[PDB]
Amino acid sequence: GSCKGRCFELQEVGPPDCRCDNLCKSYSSCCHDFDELCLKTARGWECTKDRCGEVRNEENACHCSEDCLSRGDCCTNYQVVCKGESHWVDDDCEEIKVPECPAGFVRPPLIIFSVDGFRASYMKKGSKVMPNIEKLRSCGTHAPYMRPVYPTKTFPNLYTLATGLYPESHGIVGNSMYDPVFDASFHLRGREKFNHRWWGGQPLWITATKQGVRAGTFFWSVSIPHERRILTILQWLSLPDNERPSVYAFYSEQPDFSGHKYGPFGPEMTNPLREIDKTVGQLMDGLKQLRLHRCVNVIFVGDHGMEDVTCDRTEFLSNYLTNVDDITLVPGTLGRIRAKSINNSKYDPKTIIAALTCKKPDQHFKPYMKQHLPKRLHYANNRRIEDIHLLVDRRWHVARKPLDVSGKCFFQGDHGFDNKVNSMQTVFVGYGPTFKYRTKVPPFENIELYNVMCDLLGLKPAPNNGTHGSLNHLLRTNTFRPTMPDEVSRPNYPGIMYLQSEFDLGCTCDDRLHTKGSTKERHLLYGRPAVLYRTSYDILYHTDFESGYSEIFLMPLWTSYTISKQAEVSSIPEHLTNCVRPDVRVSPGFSQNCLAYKNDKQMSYGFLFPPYLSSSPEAKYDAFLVTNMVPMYPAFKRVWAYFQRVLVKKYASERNGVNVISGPIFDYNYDGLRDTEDEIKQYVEGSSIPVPTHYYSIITSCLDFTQPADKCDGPLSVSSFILPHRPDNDESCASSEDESKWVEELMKMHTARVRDIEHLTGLDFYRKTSRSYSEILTLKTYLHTYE
Ligand SMILES: CCc1nc2c(C)cc(N3CCN(CC(=O)N4CC(O)C4)CC3)cn2c1N(C)c1nc(-c2ccc(F)cc2)c(C#N)s1
Ligand SMILES: *[C@@H]1O[C@H](CO)[C@@H](O)[C@H](O)[C@H]1NC(C)=O
Ligand SMILES: [Ca+2]
Ligand code: NA
Ligand SMILES: [Zn+2]
Ligand SMILES: [Zn+2]
Repeated sequence: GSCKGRCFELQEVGPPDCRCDNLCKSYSSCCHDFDELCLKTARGWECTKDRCGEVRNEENACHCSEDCLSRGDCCTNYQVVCKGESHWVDDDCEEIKVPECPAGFVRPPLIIFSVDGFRASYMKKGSKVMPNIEKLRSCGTHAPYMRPVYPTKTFPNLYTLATGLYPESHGIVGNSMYDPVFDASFHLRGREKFNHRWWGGQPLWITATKQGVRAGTFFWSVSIPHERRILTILQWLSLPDNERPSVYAFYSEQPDFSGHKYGPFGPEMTNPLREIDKTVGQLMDGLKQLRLHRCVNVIFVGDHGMEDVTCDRTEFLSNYLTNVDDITLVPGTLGRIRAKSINNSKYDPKTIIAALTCKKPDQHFKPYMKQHLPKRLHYANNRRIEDIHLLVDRRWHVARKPLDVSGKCFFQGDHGFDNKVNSMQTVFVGYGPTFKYRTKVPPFENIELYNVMCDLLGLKPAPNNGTHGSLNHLLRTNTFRPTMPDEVSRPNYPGIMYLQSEFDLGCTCDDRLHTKGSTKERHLLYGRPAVLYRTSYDILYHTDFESGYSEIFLMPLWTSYTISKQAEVSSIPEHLTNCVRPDVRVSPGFSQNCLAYKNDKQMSYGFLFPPYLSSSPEAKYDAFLVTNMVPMYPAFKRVWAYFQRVLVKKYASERNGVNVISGPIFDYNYDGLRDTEDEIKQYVEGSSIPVPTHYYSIITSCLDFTQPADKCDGPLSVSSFILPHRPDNDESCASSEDESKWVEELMKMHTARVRDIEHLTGLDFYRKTSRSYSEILTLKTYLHTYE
């Protein structure tokens, strides 16, 4: 009927009965008077000196009367101009040791101020452009930058913040999407983006509601101005205890729009950032009028950054593919290719990949079968993600035909590139009681934030991709303390059993031995990795390395070893080139056969521990054990040999020694999780030897580089890779030249976290350290970007 006193109501209303909520416009189910009651614009948003001590006029946008505080619907600057109060920004920065909330408040509220396309380097502008945001950043907990998820677009990142999930998990994989099961398209413009079926996981507002914690609107109907959104949140905070929600969200479309139109480094970006700051100023002043400015948790977060991208810097598939009218492309800062129609038979992914692979010297994109995309992107396991994907170089675009892209140039900026690119990095600020005071924190991924916001609201988080405890160093008080998971599979330590005579593996070499002593104290600085799944594996000790050999996979799950700064690098002797010796501690049955590698013309082998960095000539013979070999393509051996021969020593030289934990990964269903035996598709020809899809390497050192890797009492420094086990090096366009030119570039592109490896290996590292477990969780979430 009417929105008499029901403006922006938080309850549900079953059809009919016209609703007056924040989504009534988008479905067009608002009452006739909604606009002339709830969207009042009369006499602006700011109180004036001549409006102070006025009688209540209901038509006014915000009130400047005496009862406005009791009513809880004043203008944000009411007390400042009338009661002679100061702006929140003008006040001296004061530590919030305890939440200062009125009686009735059971928990301190949470305000999420999300800013679309907010570049991390905009904070450099400082108090001159953004005085209010500078105060929040300087006073509360802030990071130099926050890492978004790929693709670095609005919808995937905002819903990643909401759910703590990778876009492939929560299902919003882009602003543009096609689902083959629905046979419908999701777009930035359309009614289909309001359909619930597209949205997966459990966002913060659902988690809160189902645990008895009431939540305000997270979406605002497009035609509700920024000033009204702030006033509506401040009105909700004035509601009684039983009706008042504890979690709110504000979303601004700036400075994205101005970022696209003018560019990141544009002088026209100042005003849009002044505008954002004023909106924040209205909130903080508004909270101060309600006496909630030292009660409420404020998160100032962005979804992504912005890069200099021009229309003249565009690649066209018409200069690669002969028939362009056969494929549908999702163009711009990324590429997703599928068939235009399902009726087409000639459509071959293999031919399209080949045609797009290193054709031009200065090619500004690289084609990938989604399973071959870097694992750190976690962008494959979803039916809305197309098999063919193009990773576009920063500052560049990819279109189907030249006529697709348009005038002189409409856009000078864009986003959606690799999430490790500096220009795509966004902001996080945490102001309030539960957050720390004048505290800088290392950069972290936005996937982690859902866990933190749940902790602020005292909620049990839904199973997500955040490492719970990794952001405990953000908070003054922690409601969750993390615990190491219990080991499921206890290790075996098998002695000498089977004699060289019994081993008929079809092998040859042409040529105590295996004991513990310094093997643990030197080559396990951070303890034995725990196996978190039922499987039979053995602990094998050597003088140079220690490994956890699997009897099911017939190879090590992990191989740990340590190289000092003054460590020697020797060559593989010519008379030990094809040397592969049987391990007396393991049975012939639970061992690889060298015959299988001769039958398989495509598959060679390599060693997890390098013979190159053997302590003595006698110790090098331990490197040629059958329990230290893994199936490897000749193409990959070029990458792995260089790493082991050159780079493993190079790191030890610069990082004053390094501990290396190397091993295989099986992920044929590309879900980023450890494969079971049945899920392995490819084995070595005529054998039960499973072919790893990737090979990982956890390279740990001392943060204080003055101290060596062993005898490091201070914090730890870590870098990790997950190199794809490819039968070719087509990913590397310069693979023709010496390994030094290309191999290192490939590794930095396939950089990874420890958590990424732990998910893919089902292992748990850094179990015996001098560090707190929450500090280790941060070390495990750390990603070396090389930017
Ligand atoms: C481009 C901005 C935007 N536009 C929309 C639109 C049109 C709809 C929309 N949704 C998403 C939620 N969905 C209904 C819903 O409650 N659920 C479907 C799930 O099962 C739970 C459909 C409506 C989110 N939108 C968003 N997003 C992603 C927003 N970000 C947030 C957000 C996310 C995290 C934050 F920390 C703060 C704000 C919003 C919310 N709610 S508004
Ligand atoms: C992300 O979280 C979801 C839900 O817990 C899970 O299904 C998925 O496997 C997780 N991803 C990884 C890489 O662990
Ligand atoms: Ca898997
Ligand atoms: Na090549
Ligand atoms: Zn955005
Ligand atoms: Zn944008």
